Amino acid sequence: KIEEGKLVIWINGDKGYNGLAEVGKKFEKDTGIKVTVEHPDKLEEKFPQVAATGDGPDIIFWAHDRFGGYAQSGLLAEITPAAAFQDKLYPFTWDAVRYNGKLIAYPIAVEALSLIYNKDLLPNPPKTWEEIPALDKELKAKGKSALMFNLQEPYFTWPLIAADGGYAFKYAAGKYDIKDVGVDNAGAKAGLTFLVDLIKNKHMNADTDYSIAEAAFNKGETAMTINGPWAWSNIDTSAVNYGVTVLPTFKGQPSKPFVGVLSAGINAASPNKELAKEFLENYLLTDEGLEAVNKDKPLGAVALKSYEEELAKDPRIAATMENAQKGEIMPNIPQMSAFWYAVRTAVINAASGRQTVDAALAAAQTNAARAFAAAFIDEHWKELIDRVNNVDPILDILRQKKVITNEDYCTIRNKETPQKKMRELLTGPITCAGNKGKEVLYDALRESNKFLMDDLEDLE
Ligand SMILES: OC[C@H]1O[C@H](O[C@H]2[C@H](O)[C@@H](O)[C@@H](O)O[C@@H]2CO)[C@H](O)[C@@H](O)[C@@H]1O
Repeated sequence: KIEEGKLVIWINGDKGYNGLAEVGKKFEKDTGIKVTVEHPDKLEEKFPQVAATGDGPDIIFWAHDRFGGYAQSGLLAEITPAAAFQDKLYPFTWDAVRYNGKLIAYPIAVEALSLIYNKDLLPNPPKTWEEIPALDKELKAKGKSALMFNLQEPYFTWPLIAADGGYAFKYAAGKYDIKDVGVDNAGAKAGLTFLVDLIKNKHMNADTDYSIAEAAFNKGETAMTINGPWAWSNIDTSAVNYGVTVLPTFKGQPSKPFVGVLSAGINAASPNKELAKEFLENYLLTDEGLEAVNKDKPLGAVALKSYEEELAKDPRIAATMENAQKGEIMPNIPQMSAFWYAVRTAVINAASGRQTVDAALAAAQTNAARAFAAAFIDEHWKELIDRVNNVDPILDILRQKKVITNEDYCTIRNKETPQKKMRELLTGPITCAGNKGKEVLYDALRESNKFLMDDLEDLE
């Protein structure tokens, strides 16, 4: 399990993890408690898997939107800061980590996407998305491009989808309504259509990811990118003279980035909860602790009032907060991971021309409102049939969980190969047991065909 008397921290590989480890070394010097900082790939999807068995890190860092799902699953310990400490952070950052009345993490920093532009290539950046096609034509004439940013993560394309009316879950009467999903209204369709036309007309490439866009901007090959504060450090190191500014408007409306509060949660299974509290409150969330992390990769606008007063004078932070004000704080509700998966699928499918914009967003509207696991099954059902090897345990689990009947079990168990059993299952009783039946099937697959499931989720 988790080792007593030391701290293991998980944080994403784009953050200042080397600066965070320096805070860990100061902690160990004063206490004898070793602190190990790791940056596993896809840690936000690995954490609920390993923590459910009592494993994982003592502390997990991620934007707050994932933490409601974690807390609903019982994976996070309640945060209990004294009043003098709670006063040290902005109250709105505490609101981001409150779930069902309860603080479930320590807020660290406010993150929002901005437009980043090369001041030597583009002395005045475009105020509107609509002018970017013409700008790209001009820059292609000179051997450059207008704009490159990560098209593989919906976090980066959401500001444009939301600009003219898209939204995740409608907020009303103090609660999010998982009905009013707004990923398929006229504003969302217009934004994704504009994005998809950029790719169609060869102003962007559907295969551009984080590293490709970062490399191109930092080599001076593209005039603009979209990124967060963590990216400024690498541009500082490049030769690019860059500015950070408000995102372009679409149909006269501001782009609306989803605002994330980088947060540190304590594993409910950790035997080191008191050491973790001490590290986070007395070492990390101080002027010198946050400065060490921020010097490695900028955090954005920090939750710690005393340090934020210094950072707020940076014009790049002013741009971050200007974009933050035009966007929305992300919900932390458990449905957020289903929302993100739905929008990720829609953008990839529409950008490749595999689906029309309208069909992509119609699926996203349905998928955002149901469990992640159900959409996962529906999106991989052909691969499941072709690759599963171990079907009898699945049937046993489905029968004992009452998804299928005794007759179903005997009928399917009688077939000769795993592919035939799986096809009868997926086109028979699994189509008839709602989303819940597909969620039970997903759990059964992870108990019986874990490598297949890990590979399909790209966790291996
Ligand atoms: O793209 C979906 C993704 O968006 C957000 O993740 C951000 C994260 O907040 C930033 O700190 C940075 O690491 O970039 C990520 C996008 O690659 C959500 O926090 C995340 O839950 C969601 O899956």
